[PDB]
Amino acid sequence: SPMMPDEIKYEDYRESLNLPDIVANGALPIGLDYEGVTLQKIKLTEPAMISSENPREIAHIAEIMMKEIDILNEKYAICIADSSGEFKAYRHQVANFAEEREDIKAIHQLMIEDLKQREMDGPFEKDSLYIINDFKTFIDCTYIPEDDVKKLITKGPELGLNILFVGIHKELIDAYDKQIDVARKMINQFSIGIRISDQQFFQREPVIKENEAYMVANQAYQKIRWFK
Repeated sequence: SPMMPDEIKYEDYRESLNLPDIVANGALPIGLDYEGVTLQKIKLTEPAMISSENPREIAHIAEIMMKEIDILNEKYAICIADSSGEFKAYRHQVANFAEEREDIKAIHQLMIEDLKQREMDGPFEKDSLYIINDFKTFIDCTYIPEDDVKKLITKGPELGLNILFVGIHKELIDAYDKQIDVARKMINQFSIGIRISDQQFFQREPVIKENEAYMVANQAYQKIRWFK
């Protein structure tokens, strides 16, 4: 009957669980579940939404996501639309980093041109990985049509184009912006850093503590803790 260790540091599990090899095989190792104390992963082969109730937790999410930056760049052309700043520490280590309004607007056109070329000419040698930090502001800069969001989510993965959406839960999942509603209904992979009782879209439920989240997929959830 395994139980969660007092501390679960990324720097230790990286070695004992060979986490760089997890990234090399197409997933981000993010933490352990409370039920089985087994490795939890965000698949880089389908979209995901990663939220937290607290803005300081977004900085930690970014730190864990980007741990194996050399393997990520080996496998992916990475483009980050970061309207908030939590990914700035990696701005020189991705193919494209956009933080100004006009540069974020250009990411919309880039994503569509990327998807189009992959459909016409076939997937590129490296997959494309778009990380959108603050989808609400991304929408404010791009006015990306809901049908463009739909086609990127539905067609992208089979063509080698993937998107990860990161943000505050009330600005990312429980917002009612049209494109957010479309994304949350089509995506089947979530890490939610807030009580299910404290959110709208999805025994007294305990408080969500530091680094804790619910992994949500297939109409089911599991409480986890992200690596430290």
